[PDB]
Amino acid sequence: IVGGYTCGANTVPYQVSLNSGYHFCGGSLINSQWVVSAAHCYKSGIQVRLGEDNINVVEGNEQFISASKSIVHPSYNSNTLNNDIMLIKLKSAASLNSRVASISLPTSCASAGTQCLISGWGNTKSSGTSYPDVLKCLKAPILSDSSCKSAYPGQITSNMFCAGYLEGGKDSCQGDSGGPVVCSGKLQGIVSWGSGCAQKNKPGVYTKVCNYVSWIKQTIASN
Ligand SMILES: NCc1csc(-c2cccs2)n1
Ligand SMILES: [Ca+2]
Repeated sequence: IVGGYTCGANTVPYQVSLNSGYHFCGGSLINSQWVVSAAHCYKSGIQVRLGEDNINVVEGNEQFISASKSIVHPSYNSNTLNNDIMLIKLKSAASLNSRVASISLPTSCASAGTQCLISGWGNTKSSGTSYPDVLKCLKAPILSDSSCKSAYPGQITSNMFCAGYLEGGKDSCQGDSGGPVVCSGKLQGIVSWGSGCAQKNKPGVYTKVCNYVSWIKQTIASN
């Protein structure tokens, strides 16, 4: 997250870190057994780390649970990033509590102008590189479809929205991918892509979660 703020330990209780020897992506806990992330974060050998604040120090609220199964969306295209969503099932159920909690799925799509919270352990610089230990947060609005398309001609599908600041300075970045965009207590986005971070006229692009609720529910119901 570039241009954000320190969230505070365990104030984003649905935020998980995906670890394969090291943090590599975010995700969002949606029930005691299942995490939402980005399909471009797929790999084998994932350990899900819940209850994290400083991802390099054991602080006492973590739960580490290995994935039993990953399911990439049926229509994911890794060239266009269309349908950039996957589900990850945990080998055992997380203990839910005030610091490890699931986030509700949307019941309708959010509109441009809605305020949201984006969070993650990604890079905090727009030139160069610095990775934080503790979780970073950014409040950002959803941008209109039309400004998102004009920002990225030929690349925004109906399964994507933009959020952030056309002026630049405040955005998600590398290592945030797969993490949450939560608006009014609902998971409306997943950190997906952009062109650099925090550049003028290049806001972040996010997977539009409301399009996937019936796939998420039916997948959980049978897996
Ligand atoms: N600035 C939005 C965004 C989200 S993930 C991402 C990057 C991935 C790799 C380099 S940068 N950028
Ligand atoms: Ca920790």
